[PDB]
Amino acid sequence: MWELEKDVYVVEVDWTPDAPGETVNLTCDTPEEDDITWTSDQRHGVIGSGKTLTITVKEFLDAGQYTCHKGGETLSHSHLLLHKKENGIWSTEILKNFKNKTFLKCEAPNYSGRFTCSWLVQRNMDLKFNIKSSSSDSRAVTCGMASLSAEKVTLDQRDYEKYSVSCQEDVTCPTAEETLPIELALEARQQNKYENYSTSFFIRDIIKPDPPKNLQMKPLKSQVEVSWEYPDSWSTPHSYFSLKFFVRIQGCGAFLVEKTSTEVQCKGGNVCVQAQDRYYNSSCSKWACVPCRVR
Amino acid sequence: MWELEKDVYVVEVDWTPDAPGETVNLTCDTPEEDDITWTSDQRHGVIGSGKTLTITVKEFLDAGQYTCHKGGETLSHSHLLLHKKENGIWSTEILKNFKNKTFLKCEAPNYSGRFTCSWLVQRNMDLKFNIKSSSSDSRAVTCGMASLSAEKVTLDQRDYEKYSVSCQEDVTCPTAEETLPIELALEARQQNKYENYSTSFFIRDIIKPDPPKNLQMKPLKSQVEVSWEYPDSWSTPHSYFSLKFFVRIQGCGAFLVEKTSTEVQCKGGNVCVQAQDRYYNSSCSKWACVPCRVR
Ligand SMILES: *[C@@H]1O[C@H](CO)[C@@H](O[C@@H]2O[C@H](CO)[C@@H](O[C@@H]3O[C@H](CO[C@H]4O[C@H](CO)[C@@H](O)[C@H](O[C@H]5O[C@H](CO)[C@@H](O)[C@H](O)[C@@H]5O)[C@@H]4O)[C@@H](O)[C@H](O[C@H]4O[C@H](CO)[C@@H](O)[C@H](O)[C@@H]4O)[C@@H]3O)[C@H](O)[C@H]2NC(C)=O)[C@H](O)[C@H]1NC(C)=O
Ligand SMILES: *[C@@H]1O[C@H](CO)[C@@H](O[C@@H]2O[C@H](CO)[C@@H](O[C@@H]3O[C@H](CO[C@H]4O[C@H](CO)[C@@H](O)[C@H](O[C@H]5O[C@H](CO)[C@@H](O)[C@H](O)[C@@H]5O)[C@@H]4O)[C@@H](O)[C@H](O[C@H]4O[C@H](CO)[C@@H](O)[C@H](O)[C@@H]4O)[C@@H]3O)[C@H](O)[C@H]2NC(C)=O)[C@H](O)[C@H]1NC(C)=O
Ligand SMILES: [Cl-]
Ligand SMILES: [Cl-]
Repeated sequence: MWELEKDVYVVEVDWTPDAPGETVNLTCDTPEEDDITWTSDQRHGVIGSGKTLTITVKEFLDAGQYTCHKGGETLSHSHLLLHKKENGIWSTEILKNFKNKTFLKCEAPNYSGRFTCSWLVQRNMDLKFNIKSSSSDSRAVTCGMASLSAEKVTLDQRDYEKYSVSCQEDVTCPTAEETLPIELALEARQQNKYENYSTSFFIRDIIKPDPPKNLQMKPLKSQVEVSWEYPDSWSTPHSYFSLKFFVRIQGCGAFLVEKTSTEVQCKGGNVCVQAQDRYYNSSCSKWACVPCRVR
Repeated sequence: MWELEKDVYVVEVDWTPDAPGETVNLTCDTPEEDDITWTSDQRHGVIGSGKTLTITVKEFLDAGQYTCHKGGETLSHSHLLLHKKENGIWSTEILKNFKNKTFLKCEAPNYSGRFTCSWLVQRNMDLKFNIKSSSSDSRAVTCGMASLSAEKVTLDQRDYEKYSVSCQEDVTCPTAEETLPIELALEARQQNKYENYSTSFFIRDIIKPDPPKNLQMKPLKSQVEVSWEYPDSWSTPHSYFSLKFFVRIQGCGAFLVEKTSTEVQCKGGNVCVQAQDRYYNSSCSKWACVPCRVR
């Protein structure tokens, strides 16, 4: 057993059918040594005595908050969390991996050093999350607090609630090549179940620019000119942070164009265009569409 | 002759004792072709006629503003500047080089990409300055407007007025090694004299941190502890952007200490400390001093 925060301990337990639980000792933060009794918020009545309580922890009813008591007064408390281990493998039950069997998916709309990471939960109940830089050589990152998103991700015939966190690399270098990845670790808590997850990535690999903006269209000799602009969130200056665009007619039959304008032949329909980093093949934006109509 | 801005041209002239001036043609921005006369703000009365004025420019009285005139109305103007060339060498007369025979000295208190460049003038009269990135591969820089500083630099038995400009690298990388220098060009104008100057530097080489702050002192078994803190302007985090300090008793007999505190034996006097980048030998701060007295 090890301490996670003050008066909160993680007990690693093996859930193979009949495996012996862990014997843990809880000592009461008190000077007294006589008439000390213990209680648990998972059980009813005195379940132990003495200043040091020894118990066998194997199932979740053994976890929770253990409280001290002497002469009718409560003296101290301690909280136990279980980190499950089955078939020799840490449990991955709080989060549901994405389609590619990964648990944390992160995204950046530019090279600012800002990015958002997301994960899916199997049950949105009594959750506590904490994400931070795994190592601090390392690219230090500052992360906000996780938030529940209105967007439910559908997998199988599943609708999962999604949590996302936005972070910022403390000191950034948008231009130079990244030679060390950003390393993060997520701690997940559900009631008294403890899990943790990790990921490592380069910003250049998780790039996903916003869609082109102000997609206008003008008529010419039919032939039609479609033009757009770089999204406002994209890194500046555009001369260095240059993008490419795919234009089609209705990760990432649409043809490539490098300028912010291109000729085409629509005459009735919606014309859509996406963007991508010009010199690196990261992810492409969502489609920006506008009706194809002129006078 | 070449155009600097609209209706302002630079004429390169040789000032070797008796060298032939340059023949320049000034054409009047008018449809008319008859009864066109010319005047100069350096001379009195009509000094030319015709829609195209041909003149020999060798001295500064030949420069200035030439004005068109027809039937009593002024039609157009053109302004001439001279870029002096003597003994086969461009003139360096508006600015006075620093002690090391350079003209532009720049300084940065951190790796933010912000820095200030300064130069000295021989005569603070009718001056116009403009500084910009020489090439725009290149580290683009945005510069404010030059300003006269109260600090007069004394050289020889000289007291020179100093001009300084503050600029910012548009996109910075404080951590990675600089492999290309920042290249700037200063244009200097004094009345109708034109000159320009250039410099190239790495930020790491022009680093000059601010002095240590809150230099406190406490007594111990005599022996005295002096402690300080990193300046607020220094790059963060200090764990990466680490400094060293020299401590002495009263570019950069004072001994080195790496922590922000050190023991010493003063008992009466001022104790001074300076700072320097820990892993690179740039310039050292100005001394931060405080009286050495305790109770
Ligand atoms: C993701 O999840 C994994 C799995 O849960 C995490 O791995 C665990 O991390 C913790 C914290 O880093 C590790 O804890 C440490 O364990 C060492 C070694 O302990 C041993 O030797 C001691 C010798 O005296 C002995 O007393 C210890 O006994 C206790 O534990 C055993 C079971 O391990 C139990 O049977 C006994 O009854 C005791 O209860 C033990 O045998 C320990 O030395 C560490 O503690 C010192 O240092 C820390 C940090 O300075 C300090 O806080 C302590 O107070 C103490 O001073 C610490 O407890 C644990 O071993 C990891 N588990 C595994 C399997 O490796 C992982 O960290 C998570 N990652 C992220 C990013 O969240
Ligand atoms: C620092 O200071 C130095 C010295 O002053 C600067 O160097 C000068 O920079 C300017 C601007 O870049 C240079 O000007 C250019 O000159 C070329 C070549 O001109 C020649 O060939 C022409 C062929 O038709 C000919 O007509 C020209 O004739 C004129 O000039 C000669 C004297 O040179 C004169 O005798 C004639 O009577 C004419 O008046 C000339 O022989 C020219 O082609 C350039 O112009 C075109 O392109 C520019 C930019 O697109 C455009 O603005 C023009 O309208 C034109 O379309 C331009 O005029 C000059 O040559 C440099 N001097 C030297 C010695 O190299 C330097 O730039 C400064 N640096 C900084 C950072 O400030
Ligand atoms: Cl990822
Ligand atoms: Cl310099």
